[PDB]
Amino acid sequence: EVSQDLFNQFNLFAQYSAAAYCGKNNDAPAGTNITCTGNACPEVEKADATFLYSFEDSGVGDVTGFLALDNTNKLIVLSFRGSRSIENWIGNLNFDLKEINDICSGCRGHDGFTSSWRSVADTLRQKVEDAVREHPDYRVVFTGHSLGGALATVAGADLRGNGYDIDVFSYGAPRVGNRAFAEFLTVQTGGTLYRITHTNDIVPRLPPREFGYSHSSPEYWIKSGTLVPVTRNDIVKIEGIDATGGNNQPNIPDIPAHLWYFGLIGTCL
Amino acid sequence: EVSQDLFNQFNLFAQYSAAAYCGKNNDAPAGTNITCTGNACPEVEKADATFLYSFEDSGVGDVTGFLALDNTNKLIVLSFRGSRSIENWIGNLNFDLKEINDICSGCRGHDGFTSSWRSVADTLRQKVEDAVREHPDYRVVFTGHSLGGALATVAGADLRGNGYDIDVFSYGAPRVGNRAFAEFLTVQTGGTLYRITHTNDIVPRLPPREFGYSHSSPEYWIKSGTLVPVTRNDIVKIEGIDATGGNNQPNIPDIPAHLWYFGLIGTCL
Ligand SMILES: *[C@@H]1O[C@H](CO)[C@@H](O)[C@H](O)[C@H]1NC(C)=O
Ligand SMILES: *[C@@H]1O[C@H](CO)[C@@H](O)[C@H](O)[C@H]1NC(C)=O
Ligand SMILES: CCOC(=O)CC(C)=O
Repeated sequence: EVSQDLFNQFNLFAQYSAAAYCGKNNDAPAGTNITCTGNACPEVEKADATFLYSFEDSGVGDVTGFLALDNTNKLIVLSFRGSRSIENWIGNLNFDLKEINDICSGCRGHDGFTSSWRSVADTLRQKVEDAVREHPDYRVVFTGHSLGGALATVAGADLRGNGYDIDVFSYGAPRVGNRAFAEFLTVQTGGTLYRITHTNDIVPRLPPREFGYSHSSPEYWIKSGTLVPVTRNDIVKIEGIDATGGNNQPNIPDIPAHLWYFGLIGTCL
Repeated sequence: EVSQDLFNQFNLFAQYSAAAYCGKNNDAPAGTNITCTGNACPEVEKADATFLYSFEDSGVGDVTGFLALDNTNKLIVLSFRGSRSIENWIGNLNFDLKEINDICSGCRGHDGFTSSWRSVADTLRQKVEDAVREHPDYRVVFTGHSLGGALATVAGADLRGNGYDIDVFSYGAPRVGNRAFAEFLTVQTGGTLYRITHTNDIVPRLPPREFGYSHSSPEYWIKSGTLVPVTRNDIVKIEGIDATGGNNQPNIPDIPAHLWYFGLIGTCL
């Protein structure tokens, strides 16, 4: 169990993550009103949420998402969509760690992700800062599903400590680095990271710990089944880097579980 | 609003339909249990249900589905899969009728449906009859979603009146023919036919009345949101051939609402 307020927060951002796939904005003009096909993001629509900046396949990592202004909830939101073929993306997924100490002393992160964000980070970091200035009392949030989960975490750890707090809600995001980094994201100030996992989902389990990867604490694990609705009594906050008894169990994984984070995600109807 | 019992029957066959897709049926040993991936058919798995005859691309219209024995609910189920790609299927839908007086007089049903069914009625009726025999007490039920529900209203009135009753549960099925044929199913006996519709489902709106098509009565219409759970109150009964109030209203049909009958259907996570 977690608070209702936190539950609402998790649901709302699982929907922002989702919109990264099912909103019709691949080229949509900044200013339009955010919407999704297949009831993928209702709480998002209900709100006065508009696009500020949309974006596709950006630079070296082929990165997509959008930057929104939510006047109802007073949010500046940056969303990272995941792969358009998550089953693939999973099979192609190397476990290569590149070092990154510009971010943190000794921290070893995934080569792939880190490389992709770093190659876009400026053109965007400016864009957030822009709105933070435009709306100083608005909370800045980054969110993402699967891959997009991985990114927003990175972009998160990488942009805080600059003036405004940056919150991060990742859904079924994979490991991003070594026990150093795990710790950096576990304690780091200037924001809070909400790492949400569903059941056995197969991504929060890769790359493996065998390969030097570790998971930051804590973990909000959704116990409810795939396709089952989520209540605040179905989430267990799991404490301690790489704790078990959450998503991280020795049991057999699943790929659908990935696509069910408080609703349909990583795919559009 | 339906009774709790009917609801359970609706949910059960909605899942047997999904199972025509998300099961790992293909051709697998007769006598093997039934299971679906992505929690597409929990209630079916929950039942002591096994395959009796699987078929992949049988005859003229590459007909696909399976014949199941359910000792828990005492059923002989014949589930008809819909198209492998429902967008391309809707798109290329051919609208030509063809007589089928040997089902009923002055009866013209969609050409390709009737023709695909026809090819198999002999290999199929033979399996049903075979199972009806061992399990005389068991209730025979035909079910399906989309092109699958269609093929099941047509093997429906064709194989009816032959000793055993045949119930038909259809999930967002298209019109299967001309009005002489509409009126028939509406009041044939030795088997009720529950035609089910979800909000603005695009498929039960084809072919259109314009091309000489009629929908039978009554209509069980789920009016709850796409990806919302269904309660007993979200189902409304709709009488009158080609009546309106359920799915057959004048507003934009949605393809997504076609994929949500109680549980994700016509697509597998
Ligand atoms: C944008 O949303 C507002 C409600 O917040 C609505 O009044 C307005 O008509 C919408 N405009 C567009 C283009 O969607
Ligand atoms: C299949 O289900 C039946 C009854 O539900 C059970 O007796 C049998 O052991 C099961 N077999 C497998 C492989 O699940
Ligand atoms: C098991 C296959 O699932 C997927 O890859 C889902 C998707 C469209 O991304």
